[PDB]
Amino acid sequence: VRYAATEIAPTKSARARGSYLRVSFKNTRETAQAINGWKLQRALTFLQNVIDKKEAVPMRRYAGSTGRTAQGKQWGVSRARWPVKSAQFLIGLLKNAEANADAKGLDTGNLIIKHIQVNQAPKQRRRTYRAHGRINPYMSNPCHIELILTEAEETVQKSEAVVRDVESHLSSRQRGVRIRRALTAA
RNA sequence: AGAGACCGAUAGCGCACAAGUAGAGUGAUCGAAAGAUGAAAAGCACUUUGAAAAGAGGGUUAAAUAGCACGUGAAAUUGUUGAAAGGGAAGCGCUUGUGACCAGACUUGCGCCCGGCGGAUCAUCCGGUGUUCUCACCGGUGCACUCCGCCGGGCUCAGGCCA
RNA sequence: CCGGGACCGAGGACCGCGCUCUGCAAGGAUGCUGGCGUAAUGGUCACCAGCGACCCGUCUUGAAACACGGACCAAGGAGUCA
RNA sequence: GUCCCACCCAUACCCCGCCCUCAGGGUAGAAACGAUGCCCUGAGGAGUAGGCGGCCGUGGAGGUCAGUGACGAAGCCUAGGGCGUGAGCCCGGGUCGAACGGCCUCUAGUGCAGAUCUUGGUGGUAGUAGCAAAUACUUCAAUGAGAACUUGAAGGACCGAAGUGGGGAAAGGUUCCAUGUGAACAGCGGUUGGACAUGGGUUAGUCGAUCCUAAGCCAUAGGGAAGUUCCGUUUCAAAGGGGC
RNA sequence: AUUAACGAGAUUCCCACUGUCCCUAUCUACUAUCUAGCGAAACCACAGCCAAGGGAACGGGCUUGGCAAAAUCAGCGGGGAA
RNA sequence: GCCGGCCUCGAAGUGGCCGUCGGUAAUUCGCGUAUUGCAAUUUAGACACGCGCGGGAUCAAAUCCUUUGCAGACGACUUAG
Ligand SMILES: [K+]
Ligand SMILES: [K+]
Ligand SMILES: [K+]
Ligand SMILES: [K+]
Ligand SMILES: [K+]
Ligand SMILES: [K+]
Ligand SMILES: [K+]
Ligand SMILES: [K+]
Ligand SMILES: [K+]
Ligand SMILES: [K+]
Ligand SMILES: [K+]
Ligand SMILES: [K+]
Ligand SMILES: [K+]
Ligand SMILES: [K+]
Ligand SMILES: [K+]
Ligand SMILES: [K+]
Ligand SMILES: [K+]
Ligand SMILES: [K+]
Ligand SMILES: [K+]
Ligand SMILES: [K+]
Ligand SMILES: [K+]
Ligand SMILES: [K+]
Ligand SMILES: [K+]
Ligand SMILES: [K+]
Ligand SMILES: [K+]
Ligand SMILES: [Mg+2]
Ligand SMILES: [Mg+2]
Ligand SMILES: [Mg+2]
Ligand SMILES: [Mg+2]
Ligand SMILES: [Mg+2]
Ligand SMILES: [Mg+2]
Ligand SMILES: [Mg+2]
Ligand SMILES: [Mg+2]
Ligand SMILES: [Mg+2]
Ligand SMILES: [Mg+2]
Ligand SMILES: [Mg+2]
Ligand SMILES: [Mg+2]
Ligand SMILES: [Mg+2]
Ligand SMILES: [Mg+2]
Ligand SMILES: [Mg+2]
Ligand SMILES: [Mg+2]
Ligand SMILES: [Mg+2]
Ligand SMILES: [Mg+2]
Ligand SMILES: [Mg+2]
Ligand SMILES: [Mg+2]
Ligand SMILES: [Mg+2]
Ligand SMILES: [Mg+2]
Ligand SMILES: [Mg+2]
Ligand SMILES: [Mg+2]
Ligand SMILES: [Mg+2]
Ligand SMILES: [Mg+2]
Ligand SMILES: [Mg+2]
Ligand SMILES: [Mg+2]
Ligand SMILES: [Mg+2]
Ligand SMILES: [Mg+2]
Ligand SMILES: [Mg+2]
Ligand SMILES: [Mg+2]
Ligand SMILES: [Mg+2]
Ligand SMILES: [Mg+2]
Ligand SMILES: [Mg+2]
Ligand SMILES: [Mg+2]
Ligand SMILES: [Mg+2]
Ligand SMILES: [Mg+2]
Ligand SMILES: [Mg+2]
Ligand SMILES: [Mg+2]
Ligand SMILES: [Mg+2]
Ligand SMILES: [Mg+2]
Ligand SMILES: [Mg+2]
Ligand SMILES: [Mg+2]
Ligand SMILES: [Mg+2]
Ligand SMILES: [Mg+2]
Ligand SMILES: [Mg+2]
Ligand SMILES: [Mg+2]
Ligand SMILES: [Mg+2]
Ligand SMILES: [Mg+2]
Ligand SMILES: [Mg+2]
Ligand SMILES: [Mg+2]
Ligand SMILES: [Mg+2]
Repeated sequence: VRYAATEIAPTKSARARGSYLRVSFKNTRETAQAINGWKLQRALTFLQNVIDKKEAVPMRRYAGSTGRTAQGKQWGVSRARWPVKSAQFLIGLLKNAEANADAKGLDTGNLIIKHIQVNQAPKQRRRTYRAHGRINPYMSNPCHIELILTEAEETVQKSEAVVRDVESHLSSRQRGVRIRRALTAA
């Protein structure tokens, strides 16, 4: 179908997606944002350390009236949590993409999370019961997830010069000064 | 049974659909929401990862930016990427600056002279036909200092923006 | 009667009132010269800077009001017919 | 306190340009004119409630452009352009798939920010308030992708015969039993379920109903009431049953 | 007008008793609090630091001053004429 | 004026002496200047920052984690590894 990047050619990359997944959208957004631009192996290790509560996911946007911990000093922040259920879903998709890379014939030794994105899905409906005979809604917030992996090169050492454009519409008095200084210096 | 300067799915009857239906009330009674894949299902064979739901390849089609959560697909609200600002709100009016991006205008035209090239037939007169009854058209004559077109060289004039 | 500066050039054949009368400053700007011919002049947007700037609708002598309605968006919504 | 110079700036005053409104003139033996046009001259411009004029848009109808269109109509997006004082009009780029427009007349269910307005959809609050009555769970093994709330065994506990036990009446209607299972439901999980799918299950001369009458309700004889119907139950009635 | 017995009926004093008080201290269980899973509602013109002034005679916004530095957690009951 | 050697300077650390080297109309001359076309900033200073060479010098810590209870709602704090 149509991924959101559209500038990555589906020949030198691998991708995976999943839709209508019944997990918290707010928790998954904070988890996906922590692993973005990382290597495939570093990310897989990190997600398991979260499940075992040895490393923490920093909460930046959706962090209203939450708790504090010492495992957040790694990220320079003070509020962090351990979204176990979110990490499980992400690991499943990262494994599927890595499997897709092997079938194509890529080199899984150095792959990079190039694109990762979480969107809101249609909600599901339940009800509560309140005092004085009133009924209120009780809803869940699922999500869509997709990602793309590409190889890393980080190899550019080409810098341009004034060759692209030269002084082209100078005045007659400007041209006179340039020539005189050229003659004097040589 | 035939029609209309009527309405076009929040409209028109409450009902374009298994509608006086599903549902509520002890009962008399109350009473909805809900139309559109494609010309044709040709409704995705096979391989691979996964416990499975599914994903990635590969197929059908004019089109999958039409996959049954299906014509087109707006706003509120949200994700990623890119650009920028932030010492107890922000937004707005007048006027410069910086950065990014951009519409026009201009590229020549008429005339005169000199040379070359090509074609005619320029003025006049005779016949025919129109018409505003004196002005034209067609046929014939004309045949090189006339008429028309192109190219080469020189000259005058007019031409864009800011001073 | 002589100097020094600033802003402006509407009109588009002739005709008029006149004068210092081969002509003119008299019913509204012409003459000469240089640079450049493109993002240079010009335009749109974003942001910083100087000055300015109370929330709309409504009743009321008097509304920014410690007076009432208004969380946001789409579609419907009120002087007609005999 | 009194007197004197110079200087600063209002949308006021003076001069110039342009817009509109009002007033006054010119223009045919027509080489003549959107005569509803064009040329010349002067003055003026605040505004709620309210009055009048001119114009711009929307859905349909008659006429006309011998109008545009699958070589792409309509609709939608666009810190890309041009015109208009303004409501608005026109063009470029993208998406898309079957109809649509200009001009003069005709016609109306014809122009929205408000009405604690109607229907539908969506935010901040916010991963927040909370998920704390009824004393309580622990070890090993097995099943399974996955086990605190599934099964076995072993410990520890509660109900304590006016029971958290064994059976019924009203009410419900398959909730009963076996096998299996993706989603949804069991406000945590779930391999378990009163959930979901496929099959099976209720046997009477003796237990009930059926028979009798109670409080009561309604037919028949009759009397009211325009009538739907009201009274009346043994009465002011020629009202039955037994044998060969 | 009196009146034995009776009263979850109204009132005054006495004995015993005590954290009602001088004057407050300590302990236990469940919360709150942190984590995994699940997950609402009221309300909302726009917002949210002050002193004085004038003003519809008690300003978050106006005028003149004081000042003024990211993003945040547990409590609190002055104001928001909540 | 750049360097080097001696002294000196504490309010937010400065000045002086000496030496080598380089430049230098107080007087008077000889060659060069044009064409930037009759104006168009006189692109010229000082500090910061970046980049590229060539030489020297150097081989460190903090957080998570486990632990303590002189501390504590959670972070944080006093300790040990
Ligand atoms: K908290
Ligand atoms: K209806
Ligand atoms: K019913
Ligand atoms: K086609
Ligand atoms: K295709
Ligand atoms: K389509
Ligand atoms: K004028
Ligand atoms: K009112
Ligand atoms: K109000
Ligand atoms: K119309
Ligand atoms: K287009
Ligand atoms: K949650
Ligand atoms: K309990
Ligand atoms: K119990
Ligand atoms: K029987
Ligand atoms: K028998
Ligand atoms: K029976
Ligand atoms: K019977
Ligand atoms: K009886
Ligand atoms: K009767
Ligand atoms: K009593
Ligand atoms: K609390
Ligand atoms: K939690
Ligand atoms: K006051
Ligand atoms: K003001
Ligand atoms: Mg708080
Ligand atoms: Mg709390
Ligand atoms: Mg409740
Ligand atoms: Mg109730
Ligand atoms: Mg919600
Ligand atoms: Mg009909
Ligand atoms: Mg509908
Ligand atoms: Mg309808
Ligand atoms: Mg549809
Ligand atoms: Mg497929
Ligand atoms: Mg298409
Ligand atoms: Mg949808
Ligand atoms: Mg669609
Ligand atoms: Mg949007
Ligand atoms: Mg701003
Ligand atoms: Mg002839
Ligand atoms: Mg002029
Ligand atoms: Mg020139
Ligand atoms: Mg510019
Ligand atoms: Mg002001
Ligand atoms: Mg007040
Ligand atoms: Mg009122
Ligand atoms: Mg209100
Ligand atoms: Mg409609
Ligand atoms: Mg007026
Ligand atoms: Mg209509
Ligand atoms: Mg089109
Ligand atoms: Mg836009
Ligand atoms: Mg079609
Ligand atoms: Mg209407
Ligand atoms: Mg509206
Ligand atoms: Mg209004
Ligand atoms: Mg909580
Ligand atoms: Mg509970
Ligand atoms: Mg509670
Ligand atoms: Mg239990
Ligand atoms: Mg007991
Ligand atoms: Mg006991
Ligand atoms: Mg059972
Ligand atoms: Mg079972
Ligand atoms: Mg549950
Ligand atoms: Mg579950
Ligand atoms: Mg289950
Ligand atoms: Mg069932
Ligand atoms: Mg019996
Ligand atoms: Mg009767
Ligand atoms: Mg009778
Ligand atoms: Mg105050
Ligand atoms: Mg006062
Ligand atoms: Mg206020
Ligand atoms: Mg101020
Ligand atoms: Mg409180
Ligand atoms: Mg208060």
